[PDB]
Order: sequence, then C-alpha cells, then structure tokens
Amino acid sequence: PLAKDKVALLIGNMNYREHPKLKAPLVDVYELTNLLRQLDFKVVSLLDLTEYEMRNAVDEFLLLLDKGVYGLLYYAGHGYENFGNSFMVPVDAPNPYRSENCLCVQNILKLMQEKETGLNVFLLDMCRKRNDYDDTIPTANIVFGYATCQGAEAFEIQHSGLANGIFMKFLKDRLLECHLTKGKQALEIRSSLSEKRALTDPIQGTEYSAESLVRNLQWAKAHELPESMCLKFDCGVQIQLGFAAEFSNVMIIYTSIVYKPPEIIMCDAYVTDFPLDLDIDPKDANKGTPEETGSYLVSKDLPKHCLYTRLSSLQKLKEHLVFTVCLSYQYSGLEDTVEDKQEVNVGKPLIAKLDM
Ligand SMILES: CC(C)c1c(NC(=O)Nc2cnc(-n3nccn3)c(Cl)c2)cnc2cc(Cl)nn12
Ligand SMILES: [Ca+2]
Ligand SMILES: [Ca+2]
Ligand SMILES: [Ca+2]
Ligand SMILES: [Ca+2]
Repeated sequence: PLAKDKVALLIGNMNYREHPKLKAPLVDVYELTNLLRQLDFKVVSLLDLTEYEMRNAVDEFLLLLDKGVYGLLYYAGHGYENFGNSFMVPVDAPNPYRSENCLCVQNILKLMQEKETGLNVFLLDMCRKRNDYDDTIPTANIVFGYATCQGAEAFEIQHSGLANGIFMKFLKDRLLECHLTKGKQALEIRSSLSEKRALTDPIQGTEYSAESLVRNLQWAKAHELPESMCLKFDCGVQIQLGFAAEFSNVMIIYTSIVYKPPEIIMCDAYVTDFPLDLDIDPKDANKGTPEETGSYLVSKDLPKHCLYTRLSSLQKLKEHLVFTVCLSYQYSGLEDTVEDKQEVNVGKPLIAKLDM
C-alpha cells in the first residue's frame, strides 16, 4: 500500500525527579530515530519531558495523524499500570504516582485508533515498579507493542548493550519489507491489520501538494540548527563555533581555535554563561570528547580536536540561547595570559523555536 505521510514521535524519560533515574532511553531513542529516518519518517525525538511538555508533544503528533498517514509513537521510561490502564510517567511526576500527573496509554491509543490512518504503531518500553504487576480486570490498522521489566535494575540490565532494543528488533524483523536476563519481564504485541502494512511502504508521492508542504515545513521549523559561526577576536585569533543536533531537544556545541596570529604563541578558548533554564553543569561543558559530555555522538562523527559542550533541555528555553565564548591568549613574550570574551546569540535552536 501507500502512506500519505510518515510521522514519528519518540520520548525517552530518564532524569526523574522523585523516582529512580533510568539510563537506557537515550540509546534506544537514538537508535530507533536513526532507523526511522532511514525508512523515510520525519521524526521528533525528545528526552526528559515533564507532564506539560510531554502532553504538548503528544498532542501535536496526534494532530499530524490523518487519513492514510503512518504514525509511530514510542515511549521509554517509567510506567505504571492500574486496572487495565497503563500510564507513561513524566520526569517531574511526584512519588507516589497519580493518574492526574501521568499520560494514560489507553487514551493516546483510542485517539490513534480514531483517525483512519493507514498504519498506527504505538510502542511502549516501560520500567514498572517491582510489585506493580497487571491487575485482575473484566479498528484502524494498528500495531500496539508493550514491554515491561519489573524494577530499574532489571530494566537497565536487559537494556544494557548496543543495538539490542526490543522494538527495534521487532520492527526490523516484522515491519520491514538480546539474551533473556534475570528478573521478571514481559512483552506484549497486539495487531489488527486490514491488509499488509509495512514501514517500507512508499509515501504517496506528490509533486504539487500544499498539505505535504505544510507537514514538511512544520517539522523542519523545529529542526533548524544554528548556522555555524567563526568569531573574530580583536587580538587576531579566530575561534570556530560549530553545532550538531543529537536529539530534537539536545544540541552539541563544539569550539575550536582555527588559527592564532604571528604574535600569539599560546591560546585557549571555551564556552560559558548558558541560559539558566537549561541547567548546564560547567563540569559537563568544555570536555575533550563529546563522549565525555554524555553524547551518543562520538569524536569520529563530530570533528576532531574541539572542546565539546552538550546543551540538553532545549524545550525549556524561555528566551534566546545566549552564551559567552571566552578566549585566553598569550603574546610572544608576555608574562601573563590575557582574557577576552564575546557574547553570542544562537537564536532558538531546534525544539526551542516552538517557545512553549
Ligand atoms: C509539529 C512537529 C514539530 C512535531 C511534534 N511537535 C512537538 O513535539 N511539539 C512540542 C510542543 N511543545 C513542547 N513543549 N511545551 C513546552 C516545552 N516544550 C514540546 Cl517538548 C514539543 C511532535 N511529533 C512530531 C512528529 C513530526 Cl513528523 N512532527 N512532529
Ligand atoms: Ca498494577
Ligand atoms: Ca540498548
Ligand atoms: Ca517565551
Ligand atoms: Ca596575572
């Protein structure tokens, strides 16, 4: 068959405020978005959403689900279940959980089933609490997937490894064209298909469509990365300031000295003074690999020799992304290093441009 569009939303919640902090979602969201973009999906990938951010994100995904489109929703993070109703827990949720602070899976699912979409895929990779087992209880083209592990230890053991994410295996094996570890865990996959649907089905391809143009530009607005800069410093140094997206809400910056002038024999440069809403620890800025910042991106896909800084949390940017690049310089016979600065405005990078 054909897809009228291919749209995907991936949420990975990790940095929980009142609950144990998970680690696996970063990896598996990155890997699955890589897969999905190779399958022609436009993808949003958001780490660490609070209830409000998470609800706004899901609502705009649901607003893109239209007659004939193929929609994938993926969640990883803490979940709970009560009485047949499963809940995705946002990172700001209190302890104990409540339904009031959480997004109910079944509500998203009944809204996905409403649309007359050509394929709905909804995959959940939940860490349950230890004792939170299933309860005693009494369409469109749909694939529902639901994985559980009991406890963060079992979750993080089973998700340890590269490439071994349950739903990425499932989609590769079953929707195109990892040892069992200790603990309690479960997988549920349910499907109802009128005809065969696959993620490799062509998009119904338009030369001349306003609707297609709107869909592409609405997503592309949320993914404008800053136009990489080279800063002139008046002492004759030039510092190159480069950018990369790791997620829709995570940007890596990389600073490098592109040259020193004749008179300067020692030079060093770095970034500081980021917006407070992003909560950047400066010990996790200015590192000598992007791996040291906590990025999936490596020093062999990002360019060499830079100081690397990871700006996560870009959806929390109230205003403009503004920072100071600092220079240290030392003249050919001088006893002391000179310091210099310039302030950079970087705009509203990535999902920060939605301004919500
Ligand atoms: C419309 C487009 C950008 C889009 C989404 N939109 C959002 O995720 N919107 C959002 C809206 N608001 C907040 N937010 N509220 C407060 C702080 N952050 C966030 Cl995180 C996300 C979501 N999923 C998809 C998939 C495709 Cl394909 N496109 N797309
Ligand atoms: Ca239960
Ligand atoms: Ca993994
Ligand atoms: Ca604002
Ligand atoms: Ca001095």
